Amino acid sequence: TLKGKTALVTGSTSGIGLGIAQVLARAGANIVLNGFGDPAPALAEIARHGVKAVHHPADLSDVAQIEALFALAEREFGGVDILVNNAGIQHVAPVEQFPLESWDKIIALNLSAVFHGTRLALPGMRARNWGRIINIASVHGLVGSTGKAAYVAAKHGVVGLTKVVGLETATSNVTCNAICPGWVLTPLVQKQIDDRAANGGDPLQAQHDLLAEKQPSLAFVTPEHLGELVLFLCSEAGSQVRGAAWNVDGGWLAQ
Amino acid sequence: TLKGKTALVTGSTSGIGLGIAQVLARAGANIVLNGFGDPAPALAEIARHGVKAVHHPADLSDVAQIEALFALAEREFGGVDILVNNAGIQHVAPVEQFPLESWDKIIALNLSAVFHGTRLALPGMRARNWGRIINIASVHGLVGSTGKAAYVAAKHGVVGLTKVVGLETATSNVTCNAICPGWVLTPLVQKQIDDRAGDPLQAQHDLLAEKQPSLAFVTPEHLGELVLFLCSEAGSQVRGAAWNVDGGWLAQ
Amino acid sequence: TLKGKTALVTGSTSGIGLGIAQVLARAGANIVLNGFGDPAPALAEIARHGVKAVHHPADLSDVAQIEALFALAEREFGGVDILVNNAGIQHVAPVEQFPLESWDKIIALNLSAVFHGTRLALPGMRARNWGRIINIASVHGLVGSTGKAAYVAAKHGVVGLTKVVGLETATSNVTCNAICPGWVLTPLVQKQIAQHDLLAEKQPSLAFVTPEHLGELVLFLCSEAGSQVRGAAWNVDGGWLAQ
Amino acid sequence: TLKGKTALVTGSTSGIGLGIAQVLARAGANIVLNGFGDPAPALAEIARHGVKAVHHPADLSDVAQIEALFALAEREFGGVDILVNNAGIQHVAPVEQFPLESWDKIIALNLSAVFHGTRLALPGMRARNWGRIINIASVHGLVGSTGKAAYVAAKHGVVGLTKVVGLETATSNVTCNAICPGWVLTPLVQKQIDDRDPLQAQHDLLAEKQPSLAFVTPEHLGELVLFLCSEAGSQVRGAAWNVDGGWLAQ
Ligand SMILES: NC(=O)c1ccc[n+]([C@@H]2O[C@H](COP(=O)([O-])OP(=O)(O)OC[C@H]3O[C@@H](n4cnc5c(N)ncnc54)[C@H](O)[C@@H]3O)[C@@H](O)[C@H]2O)c1
Ligand SMILES: NC(=O)c1ccc[n+]([C@@H]2O[C@H](COP(=O)([O-])OP(=O)(O)OC[C@H]3O[C@@H](n4cnc5c(N)ncnc54)[C@H](O)[C@@H]3O)[C@@H](O)[C@H]2O)c1
Repeated sequence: TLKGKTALVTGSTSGIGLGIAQVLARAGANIVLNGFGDPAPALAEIARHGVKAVHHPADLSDVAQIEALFALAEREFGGVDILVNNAGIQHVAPVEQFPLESWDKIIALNLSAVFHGTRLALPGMRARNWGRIINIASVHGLVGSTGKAAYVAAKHGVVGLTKVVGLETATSNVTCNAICPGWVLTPLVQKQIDDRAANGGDPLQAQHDLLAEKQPSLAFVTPEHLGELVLFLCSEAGSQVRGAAWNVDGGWLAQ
Repeated sequence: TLKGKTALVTGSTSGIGLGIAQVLARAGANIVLNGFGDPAPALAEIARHGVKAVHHPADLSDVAQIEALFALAEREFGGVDILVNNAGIQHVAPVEQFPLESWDKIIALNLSAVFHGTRLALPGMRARNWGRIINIASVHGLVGSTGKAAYVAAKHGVVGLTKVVGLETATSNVTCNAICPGWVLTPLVQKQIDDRAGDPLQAQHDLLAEKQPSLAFVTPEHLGELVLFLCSEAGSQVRGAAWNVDGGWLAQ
Repeated sequence: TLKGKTALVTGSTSGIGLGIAQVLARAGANIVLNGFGDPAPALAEIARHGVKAVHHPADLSDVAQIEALFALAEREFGGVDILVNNAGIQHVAPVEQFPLESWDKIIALNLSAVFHGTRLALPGMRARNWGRIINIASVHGLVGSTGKAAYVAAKHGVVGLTKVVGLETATSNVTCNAICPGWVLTPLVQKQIAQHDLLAEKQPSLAFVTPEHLGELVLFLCSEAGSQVRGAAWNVDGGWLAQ
Repeated sequence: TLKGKTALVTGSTSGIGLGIAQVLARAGANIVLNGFGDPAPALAEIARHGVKAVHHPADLSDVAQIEALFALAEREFGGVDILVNNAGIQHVAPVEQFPLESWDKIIALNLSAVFHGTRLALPGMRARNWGRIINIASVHGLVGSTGKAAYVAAKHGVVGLTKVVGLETATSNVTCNAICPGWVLTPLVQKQIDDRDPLQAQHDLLAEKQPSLAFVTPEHLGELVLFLCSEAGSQVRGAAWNVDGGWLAQ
């Protein structure tokens, strides 16, 4: 189904990114992995699927490090057919305590890296007259939360960016869309659970409450489910999906 | 995949609903077809996928004929697991010259049929702890165009109603969502095109340019495959959403 | 600033209706009032402003009675310059337990009436080269809540209709917009109700919007500065749509 | 209306910010002007109204200069009651040709500056138990256009940011909202028109995006901000109100 294609998923070392990479590997795509931490588990999980993978540790804060990432993709697999711009970080604090460099570093990773990713993958997709660009935004690309100045700004930014690219690619076989998940139980969310449990004391309760306050299904979204959505978007049935931000969020945006 | 599930698609004797019912039949759902006209073609298109199908000709602005249509599904299949509220009716006029017969029918078929189909389907989906309600709304559930007062109101209402049902069923394995298509290649839109003694592609361009940046049609089959996706487990936490497939229509 | 203009405000015997009516009448507009319950309190309040107050009790779920409300405006005044489509009800029930007549009634009042008002007022506004049609929709014309199948559908419809009319009138001096309030403290809210409980879940400011706020925004849309606000749906809501 | 108040408008030596300043001065607000060029026709346009105006030329892509802007407001006025984040820069190119310094700079001025003005203005607004923060975003906070990657990302970022701050202040007498204009008749735009029948050129220009074929004016915008500033704006929180001649309706 994706046999012949090369997907690059940024921040695929854990979480959502690793789940999406796994689902694309299962569909037959060769895989360029990226992110910090030990790359071994991710590479192991991908190789189970019978598909080739490499990993580059590029810090996407750093535009030159993004360029080296894409160039390893060029050299190892010939180019990127599917780019999933997923790598992202979170920092919680009132707007007037919001650390100036967390502001900077969230805009860097969560927004600018998405543009740099796009600008580097897009010429080869247009040349090859097929491509998919999927940006992992968030419900926070559509609405705010308290404490999330930087991330909401960045995510909104991605949603808008998605529109521009989806529009500029419209007359080609390249599409660009965003997936806006609600809560997924990854390290990035566990951190928030831990912080909420810090005073008081039940991590399981803090978990429920985190979820209950925003997410009426009371159930987390799974990386696999988001990987299957990406796969959807990569099919022919996604050919006229362009510039869209599709939420998978257990009701978060419905209210 | 959908073996053992019953799907009811309204407006499915031709065009969109037919295209969607076909994808669900191929996935292994039994089908309740519905609509005006000779039901023979659509029933034959479904049967060759090795699935059972029946048809009811319910006029969807008549509550009774809707209740008749659901009684059929009940009495053939035990009820509906997958409900696709799909309705074809458009009328174009400036609002002050918009005929009242047209406003009422458009509201009845495009909006109120969705509430009736829903209230009739949902007790069964809850009891069975699994259901999918998928509402085929439109880009015009999210923006306006000139001359389309009734249509835009109805489709916007569907997108709102989707969110209520979506929230109401959120703690269950029943979900409700809307798909919001731009220009879709229908038999009627095709007619409009081959209306040309001499180049059908430029016809298509001229049609789509204003609203649809891709200059290319969404197909009934692209829509069927998204229905199908919404019905997979990867659809489980898609709730109260309104997903556009529109060639870029809503991106500008 | 609206002297010698006529405003017809639906559902203006009471509440948001009456408070919008007051602001317009204060600004100098003659007022056609509407609704149930007894209009003398309303008529004395709008006339306290020294502007002609005239009332019709039409049930707007009835098309013929909407036309008789307008016929009055036409005969007292030579027609409507400002249309405020405000009349609205509510029923709370889960969709599968939602009464069929409540669904039909909420659709007719909360949506169809707005179109009927619109199609009745607009020709006179085009002909006289100036008009405002302002729809009181709701937060629920942008997001849903549980129990509000009919209401959410009707107010989303109003928001979409507003777009169509906003676009159709975009090359004239007539504009058409919606205001989308959150919780206002009114009998039809105090129904739902202490109050910092009903507010807490939905409205982060934990404070009510007032009909006077809403009336002032109406005046703003009626002014020269609303001249290029068209087909918009502007929320007044304590943060409800921000999250 | 605003006698006793201080309004800081960024990008106010012409165009939109100046229109907005003039409307706030007419209402009685003291006025801190910011922006490039000669400040004199602007400082005198506000003096017409009998309020105090000071100008600071800060480059809002430089955080140190944003902070000196707020320091100056502090010293001359005791702080900002009304903050209007208006300054905006633009560059048009397809995404894959989008110049990297142009991406950085658009994000800096049209997005990051809004963060910085906010975090500086808000402590004082809170302390005094009253404030308004109004971000002039764009319809490009809500939709995209071709060629505008950076401008659209930034203005979206503004609209999201505005939601967050309108939520974090929701239980206070500080509100934060966005105004999203379509095409505004600004000196750059006026020179676009001049270069192209003035009225045909206007219509040829607005036809695609703005149904009314007519401009939003700086004046109209000023009057909205004044409205956001009244008591009837008190429960408007985290909103993005479009003024666009029908741009977002379609
Ligand atoms: N979990 C959620 O609820 C949620 C919801 C919506 C959107 N998202 C988005 O999902 C994305 C992935 O998040 P997650 O929850 O899987 O988080 P995660 O922390 O589990 O993983 C983040 C991934 O990004 C990598 N990464 C971190 N900084 C990097 C950098 N500078 N350069 C390159 N790679 C880097 C990490 O090594 C890791 O692979 C993020 O954009 C987040 O914004 C998450
Ligand atoms: N109340 C809120 O929290 C709030 C929030 C968002 C939107 N709104 C909207 O504001 C509008 C006014 O509601 P409100 O709070 O003042 O409620 P209200 O019940 O206090 O006033 C409603 C008015 O409409 C009139 N009316 C009722 N049914 C009518 C009918 N059948 N035909 C003609 N007139 C009729 C009533 O007689 C009354 O004068 C509604 O459309 C409502 O949806 C209110």
